[PDB]
Amino acid sequence: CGIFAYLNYHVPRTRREILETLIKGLQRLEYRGYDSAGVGFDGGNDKDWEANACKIQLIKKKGKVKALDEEVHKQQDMDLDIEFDVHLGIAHTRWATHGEPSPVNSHPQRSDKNNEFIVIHNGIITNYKDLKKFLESKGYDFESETDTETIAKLVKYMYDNRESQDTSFTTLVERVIQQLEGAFALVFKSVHFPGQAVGTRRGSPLLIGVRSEHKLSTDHIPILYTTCLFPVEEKAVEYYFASDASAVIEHTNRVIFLEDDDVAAVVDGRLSIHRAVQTLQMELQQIMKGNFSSFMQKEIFEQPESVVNTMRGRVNFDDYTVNLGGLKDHIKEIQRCRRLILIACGTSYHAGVATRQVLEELTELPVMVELASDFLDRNTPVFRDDVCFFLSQSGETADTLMGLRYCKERGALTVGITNTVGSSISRETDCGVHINAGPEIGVASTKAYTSQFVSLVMFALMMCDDRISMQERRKEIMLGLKRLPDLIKEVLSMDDEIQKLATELYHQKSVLIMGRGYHYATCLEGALKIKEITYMHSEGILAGELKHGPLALVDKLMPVIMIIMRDHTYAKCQNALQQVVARQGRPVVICDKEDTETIKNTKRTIKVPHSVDCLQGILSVIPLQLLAFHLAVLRGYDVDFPRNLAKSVTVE
Amino acid sequence: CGIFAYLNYHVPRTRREILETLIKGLQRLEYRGYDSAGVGFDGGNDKDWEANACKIQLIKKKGKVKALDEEVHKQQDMDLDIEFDVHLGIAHTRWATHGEPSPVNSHPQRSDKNNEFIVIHNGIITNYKDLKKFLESKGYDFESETDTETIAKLVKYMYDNRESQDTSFTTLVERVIQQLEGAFALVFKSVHFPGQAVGTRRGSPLLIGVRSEHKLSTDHIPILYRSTTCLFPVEEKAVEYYFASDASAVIEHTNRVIFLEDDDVAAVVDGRLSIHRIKHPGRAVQTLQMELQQIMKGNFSSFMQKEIFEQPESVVNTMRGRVNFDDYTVNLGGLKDHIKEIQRCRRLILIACGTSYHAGVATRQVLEELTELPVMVELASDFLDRNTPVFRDDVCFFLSQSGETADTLMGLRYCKERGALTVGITNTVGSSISRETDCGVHINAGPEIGVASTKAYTSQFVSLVMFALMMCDDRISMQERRKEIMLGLKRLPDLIKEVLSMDDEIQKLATELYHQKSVLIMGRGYHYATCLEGALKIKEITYMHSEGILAGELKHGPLALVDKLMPVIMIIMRDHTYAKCQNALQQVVARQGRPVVICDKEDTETIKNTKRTIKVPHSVDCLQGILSVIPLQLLAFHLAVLRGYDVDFPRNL
Ligand SMILES: CC(=O)N[C@H]1[C@@H](OP(=O)(O)OP(=O)(O)OC[C@H]2O[C@@H](n3ccc(=O)[nH]c3=O)[C@H](O)[C@@H]2O)O[C@H](CO)[C@@H](O)[C@@H]1O
Ligand SMILES: CC(=O)N[C@H]1[C@@H](OP(=O)(O)OP(=O)(O)OC[C@H]2O[C@@H](n3ccc(=O)[nH]c3=O)[C@H](O)[C@@H]2O)O[C@H](CO)[C@@H](O)[C@@H]1O
Ligand SMILES: O=C[C@H](O)[C@@H](O)[C@H](O)[C@H](O)COP(=O)(O)O
Ligand SMILES: O=C[C@H](O)[C@@H](O)[C@H](O)[C@H](O)COP(=O)(O)O
Ligand SMILES: N[C@@H](CCC(=O)O)C(=O)O
Ligand SMILES: [Mg+2]
Ligand SMILES: [Mg+2]
Repeated sequence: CGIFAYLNYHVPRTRREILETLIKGLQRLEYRGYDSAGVGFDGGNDKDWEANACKIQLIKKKGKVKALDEEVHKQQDMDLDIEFDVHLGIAHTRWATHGEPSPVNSHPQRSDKNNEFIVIHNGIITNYKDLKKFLESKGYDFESETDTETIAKLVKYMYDNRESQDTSFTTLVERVIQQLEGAFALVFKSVHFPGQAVGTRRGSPLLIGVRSEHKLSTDHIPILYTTCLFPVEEKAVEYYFASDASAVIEHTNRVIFLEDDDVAAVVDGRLSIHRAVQTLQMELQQIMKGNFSSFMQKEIFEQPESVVNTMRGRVNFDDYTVNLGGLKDHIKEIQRCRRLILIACGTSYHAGVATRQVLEELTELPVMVELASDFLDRNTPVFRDDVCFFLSQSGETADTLMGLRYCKERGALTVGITNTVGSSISRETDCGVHINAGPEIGVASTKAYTSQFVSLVMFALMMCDDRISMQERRKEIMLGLKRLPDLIKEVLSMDDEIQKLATELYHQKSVLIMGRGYHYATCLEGALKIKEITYMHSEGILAGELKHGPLALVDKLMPVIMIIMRDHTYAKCQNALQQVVARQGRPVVICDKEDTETIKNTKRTIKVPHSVDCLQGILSVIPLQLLAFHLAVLRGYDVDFPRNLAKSVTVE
Repeated sequence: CGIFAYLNYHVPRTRREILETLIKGLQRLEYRGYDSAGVGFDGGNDKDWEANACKIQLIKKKGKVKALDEEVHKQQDMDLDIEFDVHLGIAHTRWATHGEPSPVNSHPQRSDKNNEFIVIHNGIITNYKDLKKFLESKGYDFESETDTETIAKLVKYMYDNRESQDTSFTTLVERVIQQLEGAFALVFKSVHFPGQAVGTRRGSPLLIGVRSEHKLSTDHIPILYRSTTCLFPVEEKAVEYYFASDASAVIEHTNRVIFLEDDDVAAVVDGRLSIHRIKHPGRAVQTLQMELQQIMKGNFSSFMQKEIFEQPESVVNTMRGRVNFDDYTVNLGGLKDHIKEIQRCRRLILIACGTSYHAGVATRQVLEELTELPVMVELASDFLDRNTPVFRDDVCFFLSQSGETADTLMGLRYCKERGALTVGITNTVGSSISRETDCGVHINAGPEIGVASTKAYTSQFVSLVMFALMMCDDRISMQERRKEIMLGLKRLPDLIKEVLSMDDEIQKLATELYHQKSVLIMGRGYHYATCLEGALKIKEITYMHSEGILAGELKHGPLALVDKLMPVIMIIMRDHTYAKCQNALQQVVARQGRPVVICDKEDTETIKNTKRTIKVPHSVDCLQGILSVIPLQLLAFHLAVLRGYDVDFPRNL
């Protein structure tokens, strides 16, 4: 679910320049949802733009944004030549987790057949049923099955029952949000208020970009209960409502990050907040594929760089020092606690499984790793002396965020491992670490996993920096981190060999990925990737659990991938490999280069370079990232837009 | 794999009766799986015994015990009518390890071409290579590739180099086991020690059954290190001994058994049983509650079917004497002397493998609710790999039907080394995990003969719930919750019968999935364990790719598998996760999924919007897992039957 609108005040833009800016913004947000899309702009074909703000046009269509960009064009009624000196256009791409992704269920919604109020909504209204009944009794007919329509039919109810003839648009929206429950990020547009936009939020992101060749009046809009942000001397200004910074960085790097219950409004081209204007620390290059055919491919092959950015200014190899600035004012108190709890979903949960063993080694504390959804279902006991970690690339996952607030209520020290500054999880955690992996566009997490991995390793290195007995072990790990980027490059150089393997598996229905110890997480994450983008039925199986049932599923026809690395479980893994073979299995073994024994007795082997036992998981998962990528291409699927879902689960 | 020996001392038995007893003992051990079998007994057709105590005869063969019995009666020269006042017969079923299924590689293994010594073995001699090379250098020729044969040749070497002409049979075996490495359960017989038996074990179970119409000298055999010291009939000599690697082969003759422990050397000399060690303590003669009827299929065509459909009975057996529905009290006898110390611990760790681990997942939430302590559930193999931190105030539970699973046992010893309180949840009296735990509960589900865990899972479930009810018996705020749970247990056996009465509905579902290669089983909360266990059963029994998926994880990736062709089974019960499960259902249907829903009998909302629905009755939320897993037990059973599979035949090792 993404939001984008374009308000050009006294900046002449033709109807083709605004429609091509609305679509260009949705593409920046398409990875957050691509089941449907829509736009809402001014209609009418009058040369004088002032005689057209009373007619609203909605173009919504099923499919990605490319299905909408083609529905906007080749229209016989919309003349794409009218010059608009003041105009407001709202757009929205939708992740349809329920119901059909039909044009009626897409946004912007409408309050009536004449489109007096259209709204784009991100989130859920937890009481849209009671609001739908109240509105149906007063004489409002509903058309869609979404919860967003109860916001459009309600802003018109506050307008049809206003006390004065000139009630500000803010007042109409302020009365609506007072009847809306749950979370929402809204951007309204009405014919009665031509050119005026209103942007309120509550538990959902929403920022306002600004671009103007003229000086701005202030650099800190004062909240209300010498006041508005507007260009000095002249009126030319361009605003960019958006639920993300990627859709705004392309045009400007001056945004206003609203807060919960802040009702922003642009009236006569002046932005006022009812109830900061900072620069963005992002470059446009960070959200571009570059020379890669897909964001996922880029983000996999850039892992040597993102790993380095994660350690930048934090790891000093000349003296073997680890300093995480985000934990400077808390590391001492974290060490007085008695238990570590890692809470996350999906791939972020796998990062905790991947580092659980080393955290237990270097901190000597119990480490519990919990899936957020199940953590909440069970009402897990949490205590004042627990340290609870929350791994979230987006920093907005609903279940992970609920676990955070759950633990905070019980007095635990909360730590965030996030990749999005200013995100809910990052803000509401007591402390934490920004993994500095850069924007992740592909739906499937690749560099986020390995960067979370490295981040939790550095934390462990801090927790034992005062133990004489562990000094040697710390050097081993840190030397491994120094060599890790180049070893990742060595793994990426086997891309062709991985692609060849994919041609031998793309036709199969299932594949079992097996590992243990440090590589339990590897086979779980690999099985998840193959599920998500190739749609093969891949399942991770703890190697030690084969003999207890799952081994019965193995025969000469069942594809099997095993991970056998040079650590303390090598012998146990060799035993599991012998089991798979005795059952007639013909497995592909991800093993170490020097592992001559395995390489000789196995036809298909992916030989990764050696590393420290607690870092090898980073090198063993990358082949599975690549394998899923190639399998998806062979089966004819888009690796950046897998089916049935999108990126970041910000609604439960 | 299977060991059985029968020693009649001054209990006259004919050679026919002896051989029938040996064969009958192996039939109780066939369910373990085997490829070869054989027997060893006194040869010679001279009227009156004793003169026949120098001609040990062997009859071994490759195949089933049936073929062995047929062979036993195909011996022309053999006279089956000779009466024996004293006689020892040993017998064995083999699971080939070091050698191919063959007659020569079958047990018993002999020490020479005249059968001066014979031995039956369960286990592996790791250092048999060095031993074989040594014996050959001393002039001992081998005839088989078995590691067992080294045991037979070595005991004769010790005999050929004995210091005195009257060194005991025990002393010889003591010297043999000092050279063996690995695991072994052994029974020895020799012409030089007629009528005597020596049994010893290390890392493999071995028990002795005893029967006599006369008073026995004791019920606690004292250990003798290197007469009130041994077991025997007091006023008369008549007695019968039964060595066995599993009580199923003894219970029909006697329920008085002695469980041997590692490095024990049990010897029967002049009809008297003593136990020696090299290192007061003693071994107890105890009474098993087991009955022959419990290891028979009865009218069921398979043990899997029996143990699924008898779960109303086994659940009652788990609760018998432990629950009182009048005053709402739970008393687990095995925890009387430890419950108060457990309540002073600060964390629960459940450690297990496979379905036993699922039992922990299935009861984690209620344990957290009623104990209010953190509850960690760990897979034993991974628990060991990570060197999981364990502390003195941890209470560690070990769930194991057999009580012998290697990784669960090693986890038990891991936690004992760190001073943790260890608690066993087991279904095998005398098992390693049952003995070595400080305390525990025998779930009393009866022997599990089927390949897959069916009643053991549900009996472990009920047992852990009963323990949770003990932990909170002093909390006023929880009295009502305890009553709700206990009235649910009261109703539980009848609710199971209700679920089993839907068997016809499960077969229709088995038909729908007959040709399918995958199936996703989705649930959350109390039914996360249900999905995992159902997915394992269908993997183990049906050999199709069934996978359990936590419903709350669908939107994080796995939902990409849903389409119009992927079979899906969703579990939607009426507990606090109901709305979230409905959410997951809408997510699946939106992506062209057409799932079969296991739901509550009176969930009219979902029954009407879903084509096929398995409608189980309602129970307390923390018990529904027992009712919702049974349809998945039956689904796995019927699918395998439709595909021609033998549900009592293990496909893996
Ligand atoms: C956002 C920011 O300006 N970071 C600066 C900080 O990085 P530095 O690495 O020192 O700290 P982080 O960027 O990781 O986190 C910034 C602050 O947000 C908090 N936090 C972070 C993540 C989370 O999930 N929860 C949470 O509470 C941290 O505790 C910390 O107080 O010093 C560096 C200089 O050495 C600068 O290069 C970085 O620009
Ligand atoms: C084995 C035995 O004779 N149990 C008797 C016991 O049952 P009862 O129910 O009282 O106790 P259990 O059978 O569960 O366990 C027996 C003993 O073994 C210990 N133990 C058991 C399982 C385990 O995994 N770890 C462990 O240490 C128990 O702590 C206990 O000391 O009294 C009942 C009479 O009321 C009898 O019907 C049972 O025959
Ligand atoms: O490849 C799968 C995705 O990366 C997915 O598993 C993701 O990790 C979660 O849906 C939310 O995780 P975040 O909170 O870290 O975004
Ligand atoms: O159907 C599952 C199998 O029965 C198996 O998974 C079982 O649960 C354990 O692997 C055996 O160990 P225990 O005997 O200790 O339960
Ligand atoms: N290791 C012995 C005995 C195996 C067993 O049946 O336990 C063999 O292979 O002959
Ligand atoms: Mg913070
Ligand atoms: Mg005990």
